[PDB]
Amino acid sequence: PQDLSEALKEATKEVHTQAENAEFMRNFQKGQVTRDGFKLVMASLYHIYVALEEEIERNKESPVFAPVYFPEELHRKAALEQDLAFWYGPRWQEVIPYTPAMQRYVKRLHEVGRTEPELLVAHAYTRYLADLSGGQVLKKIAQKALDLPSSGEGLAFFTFPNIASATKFKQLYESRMNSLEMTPAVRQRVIEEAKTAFLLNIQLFEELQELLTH
Ligand code: HEM
Repeated sequence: PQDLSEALKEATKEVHTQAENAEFMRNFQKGQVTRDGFKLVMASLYHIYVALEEEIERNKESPVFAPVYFPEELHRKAALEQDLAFWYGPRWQEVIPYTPAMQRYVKRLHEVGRTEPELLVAHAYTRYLADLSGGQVLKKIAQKALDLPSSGEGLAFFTFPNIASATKFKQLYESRMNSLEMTPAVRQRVIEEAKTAFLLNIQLFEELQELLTH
């Protein structure tokens, strides 16, 4: 539709299905997930969020992003640090992996926040609404499949403490996105960058699948 939030959903319908068919993702979707597979996903999320959040901070005051700037409600770096310390130990920062697919995703994030900030919204939208929408089912799948100790840590990433209602926050977020002022050219590029975002994820899964089954 005419609303960007609406245009984005319809346009990425295909890549979303593709992301779904991602072996690593479909397996996870079916419960087929191992500690090592999970650990790789968390390290992956950590590098992605460090880059994303780093770029969001860089453009927080820009009209092309300010409306969707939700630091308290959305930041994930801290939660992931808390999770990685659990999954990788006190020296997690020295052992977590940083694979080519992770780097490639990080690279496009920085390229966007630095040279194409008007498109950062596409990446924030893809990531945040992805993690906010399916986060619970995946977390749920995780604790049941991972059978982790009652340590009380490792899954903080999946809980957005500063968000009482995901559905309501989503409405607010979509409204903020639609409040953004952009020309048809930029809107087309943002739509296209959303797809690029899914593709980067899809290639990430593919890689983590090649790594896990080796
Ligand atoms: C097998 C895996 C997946 C399943 C079954 C799944 C399922 C869904 C479902 C049913 C929705 C709710 C639709 C809505 O109310 O808007 C949703 C929304 C969404 N998903 Fe996924 N998803 C999966 C993987 C992913 C991945 C890998 C990403 C991207 C990294 C992603 C990004 C999104 C986004 C951005 C939305 C927001 C849609 C909107 O604009 O309203 N999903 N997903």
